[PDB]
Amino acid sequence: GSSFSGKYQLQSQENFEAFMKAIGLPEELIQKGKDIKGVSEIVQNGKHFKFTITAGSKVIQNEFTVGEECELETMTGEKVKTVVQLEGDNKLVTTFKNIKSVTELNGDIITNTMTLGDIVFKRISKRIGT
Ligand SMILES: CCCCCCCCCCCCCCCC(=O)O
Ligand SMILES: CCCCCCCCCCCCCCCC(=O)O
Ligand SMILES: [Ba+2]
Ligand SMILES: [Ba+2]
Repeated sequence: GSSFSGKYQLQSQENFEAFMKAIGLPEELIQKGKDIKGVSEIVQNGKHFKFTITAGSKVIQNEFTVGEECELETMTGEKVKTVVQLEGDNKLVTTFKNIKSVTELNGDIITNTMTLGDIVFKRISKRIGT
């Protein structure tokens, strides 16, 4: 079971700077990161997921089992204990630090929406071969 598996790169994003400011990302990383089209690699095996996000020289590796407590390293470096759930084959939902994160795969397009209060941080990525 590998619905999400693959490599994807950022096409566009909305509200990057506002959101990164709100969550405590150092401004010098905010200034670098803003026009970076980061790459996400996802390995799904049934309920078990591994995902690696690359944005410049920064590389974050995460894993979780759906339905189970996991520890997710966020943008700042903060590690948060949470549960990631599937809502259908093609949608990953979690909440941490009052942020709602929804990751939806539609064919070759992944849409990631993080909302914290009124701020809706949306990222659209596209599959980039194997
Ligand atoms: C130290 C390396 C130099 C550049 C680092 C800039 C910091 C990266 C900022 C890009 C944020 C993209 C990650 C968003 C993760 C997600 O929404 O799921
Ligand atoms: C810094 C990442 C925070 C954790 C995000 C919740 C984990 C569940 C979803 C994992 C998919 C990661 C999103 C990859 C798509 C993207 O880079 O925009
Ligand atoms: Ba599918
Ligand atoms: Ba939670």
